Amino acid sequence: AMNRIDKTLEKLKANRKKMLSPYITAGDPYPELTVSLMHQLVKSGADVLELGIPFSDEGPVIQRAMERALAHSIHCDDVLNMVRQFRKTDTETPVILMGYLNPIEQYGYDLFAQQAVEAGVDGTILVDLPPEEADGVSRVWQKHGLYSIYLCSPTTSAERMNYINQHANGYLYYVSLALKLPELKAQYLQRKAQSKLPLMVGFGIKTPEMAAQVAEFADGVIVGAALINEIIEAYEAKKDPLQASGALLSSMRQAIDNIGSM
Repeated sequence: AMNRIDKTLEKLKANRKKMLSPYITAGDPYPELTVSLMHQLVKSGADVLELGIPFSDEGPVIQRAMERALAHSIHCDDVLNMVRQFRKTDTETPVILMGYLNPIEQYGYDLFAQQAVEAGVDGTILVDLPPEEADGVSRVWQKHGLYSIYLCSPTTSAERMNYINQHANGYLYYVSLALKLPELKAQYLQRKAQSKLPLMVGFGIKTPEMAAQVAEFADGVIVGAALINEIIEAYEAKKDPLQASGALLSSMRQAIDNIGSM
């Protein structure tokens, strides 16, 4: 009874590699491109995919991405269908759905949980679900074997970390909301020492160089918006966003893997 996330994290650990996880919004810039983007990212070195559920509610880059997607009336079922299409040729790469609690609740907690797993979703990141309100979701998610990726920060309380260290599976999403790299490193390592699960840095990764500098000490890096910009700028410039996003992620994949060399 193993989740794709745990299997992937094990192979990474055995290969002495760090996780590289890209985020894109489902349906951005148009629906017919999402699955193609998912494959391209995996091809360019993505270990885990984060797929955003569009919702109107957070940085301006992600906000505009969700607005673009919502113009195509992209909803939960559409996101799940894209995962199914993806799973027709990719059954290995873990897929994480990222989004807000409201669309899932309107869909129905239990109905969404089983549909997500059936579609091939391995876990969720609920950005507006604090641990104090996650009891109900945690129980339903556990029934269908859906992982809950919890967030934590430099200020995450001791009681929260206790709750997180028990109910969280897979990995933790590290956030920290004029921050420089040395200060980040110190704060990250402090939090990592208090976490059972591996701690993935999920902000501020814009370039291959930065990705490599963070991966020096971090368990993994999450690309939060850099790929969104790369895709939409290539699209606006009448260029190919598949090549653009791939080239950016490949550059990060290579920079991360080149750690330890001379």
